[PDB]
Amino acid sequence: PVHILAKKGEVAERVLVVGDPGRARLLSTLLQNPKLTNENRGFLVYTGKYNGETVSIATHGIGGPSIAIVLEELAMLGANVFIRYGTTGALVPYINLGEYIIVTGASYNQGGLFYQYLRDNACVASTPDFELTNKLVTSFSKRNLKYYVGNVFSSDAFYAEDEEFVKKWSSRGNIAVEMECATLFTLSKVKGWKSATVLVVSDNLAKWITKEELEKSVMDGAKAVLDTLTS
Amino acid sequence: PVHILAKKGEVAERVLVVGDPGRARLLSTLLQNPKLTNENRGFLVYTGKYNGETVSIATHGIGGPSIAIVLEELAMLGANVFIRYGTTGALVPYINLGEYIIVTGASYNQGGLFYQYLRDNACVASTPDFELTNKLVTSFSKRNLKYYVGNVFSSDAFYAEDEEFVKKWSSRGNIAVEMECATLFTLSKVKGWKSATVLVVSDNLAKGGIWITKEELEKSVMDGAKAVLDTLTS
Amino acid sequence: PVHILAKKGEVAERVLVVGDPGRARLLSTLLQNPKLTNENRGFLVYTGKYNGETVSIATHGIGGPSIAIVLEELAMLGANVFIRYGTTGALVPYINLGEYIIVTGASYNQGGLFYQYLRDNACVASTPDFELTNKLVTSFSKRNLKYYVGNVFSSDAFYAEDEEFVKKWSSRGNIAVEMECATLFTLSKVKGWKSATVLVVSDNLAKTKEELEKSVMDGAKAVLDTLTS
Amino acid sequence: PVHILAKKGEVAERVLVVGDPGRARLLSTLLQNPKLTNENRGFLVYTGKYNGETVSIATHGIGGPSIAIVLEELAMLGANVFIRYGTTGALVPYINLGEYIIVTGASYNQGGLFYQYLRDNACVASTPDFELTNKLVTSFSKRNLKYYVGNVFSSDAFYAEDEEFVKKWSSRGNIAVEMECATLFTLSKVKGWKSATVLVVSDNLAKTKEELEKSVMDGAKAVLDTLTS
Amino acid sequence: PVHILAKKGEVAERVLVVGDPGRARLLSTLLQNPKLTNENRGFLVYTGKYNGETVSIATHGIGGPSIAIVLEELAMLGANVFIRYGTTGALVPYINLGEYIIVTGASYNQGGLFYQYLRDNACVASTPDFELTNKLVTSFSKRNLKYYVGNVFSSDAFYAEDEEFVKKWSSRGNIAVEMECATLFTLSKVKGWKSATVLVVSDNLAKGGIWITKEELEKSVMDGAKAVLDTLTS
Amino acid sequence: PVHILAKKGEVAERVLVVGDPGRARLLSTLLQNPKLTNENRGFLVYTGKYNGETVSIATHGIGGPSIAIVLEELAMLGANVFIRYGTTGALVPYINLGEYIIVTGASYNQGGLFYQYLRDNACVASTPDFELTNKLVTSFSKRNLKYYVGNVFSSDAFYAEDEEFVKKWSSRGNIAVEMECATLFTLSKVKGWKSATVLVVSDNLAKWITKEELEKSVMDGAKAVLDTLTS
Repeated sequence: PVHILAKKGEVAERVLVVGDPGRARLLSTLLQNPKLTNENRGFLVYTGKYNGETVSIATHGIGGPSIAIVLEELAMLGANVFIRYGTTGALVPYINLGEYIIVTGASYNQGGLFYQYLRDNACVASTPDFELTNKLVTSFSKRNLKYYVGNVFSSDAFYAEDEEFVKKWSSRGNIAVEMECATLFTLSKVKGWKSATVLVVSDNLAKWITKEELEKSVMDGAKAVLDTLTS
Repeated sequence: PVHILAKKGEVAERVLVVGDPGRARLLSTLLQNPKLTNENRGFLVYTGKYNGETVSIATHGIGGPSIAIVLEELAMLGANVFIRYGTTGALVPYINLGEYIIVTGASYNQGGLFYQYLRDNACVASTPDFELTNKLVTSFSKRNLKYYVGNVFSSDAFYAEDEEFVKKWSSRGNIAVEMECATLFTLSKVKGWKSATVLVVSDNLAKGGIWITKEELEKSVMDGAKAVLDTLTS
Repeated sequence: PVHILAKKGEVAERVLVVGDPGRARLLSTLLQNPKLTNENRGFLVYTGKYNGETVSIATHGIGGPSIAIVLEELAMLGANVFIRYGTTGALVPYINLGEYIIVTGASYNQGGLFYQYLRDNACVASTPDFELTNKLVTSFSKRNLKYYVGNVFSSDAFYAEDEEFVKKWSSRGNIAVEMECATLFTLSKVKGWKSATVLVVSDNLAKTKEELEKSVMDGAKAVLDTLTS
Repeated sequence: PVHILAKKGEVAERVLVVGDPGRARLLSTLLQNPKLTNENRGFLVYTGKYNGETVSIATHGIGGPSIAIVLEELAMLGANVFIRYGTTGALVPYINLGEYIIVTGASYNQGGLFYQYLRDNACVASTPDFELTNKLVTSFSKRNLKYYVGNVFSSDAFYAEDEEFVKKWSSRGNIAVEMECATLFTLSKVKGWKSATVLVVSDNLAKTKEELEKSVMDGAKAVLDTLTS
Repeated sequence: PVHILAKKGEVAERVLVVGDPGRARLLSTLLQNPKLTNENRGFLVYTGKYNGETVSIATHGIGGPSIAIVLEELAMLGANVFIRYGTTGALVPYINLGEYIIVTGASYNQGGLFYQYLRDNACVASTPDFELTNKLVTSFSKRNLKYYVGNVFSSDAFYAEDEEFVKKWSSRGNIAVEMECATLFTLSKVKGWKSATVLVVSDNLAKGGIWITKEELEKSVMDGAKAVLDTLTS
Repeated sequence: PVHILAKKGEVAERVLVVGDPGRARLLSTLLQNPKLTNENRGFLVYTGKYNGETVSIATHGIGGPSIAIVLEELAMLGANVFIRYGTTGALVPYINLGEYIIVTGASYNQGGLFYQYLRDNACVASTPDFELTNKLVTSFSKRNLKYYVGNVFSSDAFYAEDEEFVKKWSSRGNIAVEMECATLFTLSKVKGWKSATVLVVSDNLAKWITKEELEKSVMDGAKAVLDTLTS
């Protein structure tokens, strides 16, 4: 590896990946005896225990290219189970802020990364591991957390303009929008890794919350994700 | 509806769709008082009772263009829950004939039908209804049937040649190949229908030697059908 | 062949293909001593004689994927000449219902089937066999049938929406729309089969049952003449 | 028109188009009282009579972009019937140098010109006018000229490398390769022009100057007959 | 070489390529002892002296397919430095007729010629030789000629209709439109040739009212030509 | 903005963007009175003076999606001149480690980000600002720095496998490989920003160096870039 400078044995098999470095650190406090195993290029990687199991919490930055690089290196260091945990903008009105979304599939625009990996333009099903996603569902319900199940659209251009964004993607079976799921799912399915994703709705593009309520929402969801990784 | 000619209220909200009209007829015998509600253009459709619940079994033919037409007209006639039941060929050497595959997504080569519907080449997630697929899983394990869970590649060219067919598709997360799932899944997400699929392994491209007998297969078809009908009428 | 379970030699070298099983059975009435050589998966195939030639009438269902499968297996059974006969919707106001359209080429949207067969996205000329199409012209000319010669658009999504459908495809040199010609022609070109197509206009997207019936039947006779021409 | 500076009415309604300026001048010798109606940018255009009809002979240079520009402006000048006459390389071993190929369709690779005109990537049927191609058949038949009927591949890169060129395009139903047919046909279909094409085989990619010359000239006479048919 | 029929050593290493054969002839008069080295298929090629240095002026016709053929045969005959000189239409309202545009890159709709050469649809950087373009800049400012520097869109369809043509291409960093630069630039990078381009604004699509006189333009053509020839022979 | 939390007036018009947060900080010492104006999501943004001018040094992370987001927000805060400064792998043998590459164009694979921004698949010329790139050249030469001028290929999948990588991209006019230039150039040309790029060769895929020599190389190049931004 060349971005994640941790050494083999400092990265657990089970990994909770987040886009923000500040969140990884913040969430590292939910672990027993948290240890910073990397900080190169800003990709903070924490390792510790939870429910008598070794778990890592890594940063993947923003975008397909970035997370693809982080997954590849975490895997080279032993990781083979990934659960992305982030925030997202909902594409449907009936979903409120602070509630969660367990991802079942990712729509995406063809090209770049996908072309380079898939070697052609075929639309390979971009889905998470079935077992692991069901385990996520069981966890969130066990903790009485309000969650919705559906596909998301993984966008590459946050600021690109599209006058029909919400209608287009919502009418295409997508209930929210983020940026890494398509790369995570497809890359996982190719490399043989088990992956899933849970998102915190921080905005509704089709229809508010305090910073406290949100972090509380992020915290509750994290315990559910961490439970699943060690279940 | 110009292909399926059924009157008002002949098609049920829940529908088991198969490609073979013969299988549709054969499976209609598991229902109570099965009545033929359409036979136009060869698309046999039966409506009957199962566990005291009303369901329909319809023929969709082969290929996306065909199943799209059948699904669109069926929904027009009142259907909104579809469970495709058909045959497939495994792409992994660890799956035996007669066993079942519960579809979790569908890969596909874009263009054709998708372009006309999506108005562009975006790769929209082609997945089945999450809940419904779980019901099928519960149903199949409750009837102690051996099944695997994963994605399938929906081919449009049965006889097209590809020297790397198996390694390509199985390395892309697909454990089997069939021809209708991508269209069913994607079309469903757009129109708002609840769909899912269960396939019976009739061949294995990762081992083209083993084989199944007429009765062994048909027995394997009947078994799965009951599980599927339990789900549709649960 | 896993779909068309006809015996080898039980399928004529010359075949008239139609999308609906009902029509294949109805048109078999035009053969001498018609025999059902297959009924698997609803794909009815009848084999008999017309004039001094053995001829088959096969069903291909709806859609490129369906007709490709049928074409492939009929060939493995000895078929090398195919003439598709079906219904279609005109894209121009000057063609009346019941009139015929002799197909000269097919427009299509880049697709999986073409990609799987062609291996890339080239726009290969999707045309019928030149001689066969001219013989059809001669045949429909002899029986004094009103026909128009032109290209059609092979749609893959019957119910897909497009507010400019008629204008877009008619200004692109297409006078009608159906669903199997592009697959037929192109596959035929790559495989070496001689193929052609004549359609009966059952609708005009720009503008009686006996009206059609007789139209269908008369057309079939004209086609069978050509097949045994 | 900024390229073909011919006066309106100085271009016949029927036009024979060739890629090389030398040939257009050489074939004008076949017209009655030939007049040079344009020579701008090297695009020589001659107008005269053949039989009882006014006919023009225009140059289009090499490549889709070039012939589209010429076709567009000739039309703005009154042309609606175009017959391209050029050289070509066979993709099959059974066609001899000097023999002719009457074009039935053109295969092409998705491109800018097609995209700019069609507005999307659909594979629109790129074929000649059915009647015009049959008249050419009749004409080359009367003058007893050996011709073959089929599709060609319109390449955009003469020197682009492809170790499987011959096999790829010949197994896709193409018996020859040239560079302007696809543009001609498709543009003609969208614009409403009647177009056709006959090529003289000057090379075989699978297998005397007077040999060709006479071949060229004889072909031109056959084409002019058709143009004034 | 089947299009350009010149003997051994008739084409010079440095070459000024124009699309119009007439302009090629007209510009050959600025050379010393200009000799016609080819006229086959209308592609006039002249070889002569400028500032005691040997250069050639060749015709390439209209469009990428055409210029590709001419460039490939010329290089075969010994050429390896190309400077295209032609006309263009501005896409910005601040550029007047008779002024010049020194090309820094070329936009294009993929497919056709590019696919056959690149073997796929990657968008390879279509740029001119950096050094050579700077020489042209020095040359033009040294002759006090008004010029702008930027990218151009290489169209394959002169008469294709587009209701948003100008705003689309000018909003994408293109200050003009022509038909050959993309092919020249991209082909050059692949074969290893040194290329560049200078265009004379003969029209402005952001203001289709103003206009230039025959002599005013030809004078503007001759002026730029000298600057270009200084560069090729420097 | 939502990623770069700096306030309007804390981001200069002139900006030196780098992929690594640690480099931005390291390079901030070349400024007069450096001030950290943002650290949200790990995108460190420093502002200070150089040659009597206000300059910012920002982090853009890895990948088109990431840098596109950072440019968009820096611009919303006043930035309109960007010079990317990073490391790269050379595609040609004659270039040695530690030497520099002034970028004149970026090749890229179609799709994603480009499709979303350009609204179609056209290959828009992805080039830097002509003036600014020449000024970069003048700077590097004024400091006797060994540099090469050419196009680079902006890859989206660092770990994607391609057996013909080097031959393919080198024979296509590219002398090096990185990941952000195509997005930077094209996005700049559309938004009206003036951009350029200079790269440090840290590897040669077609044919070594110490960490000291490299940082020394990174430092020398930075002074040249900073000179250009204030020239």
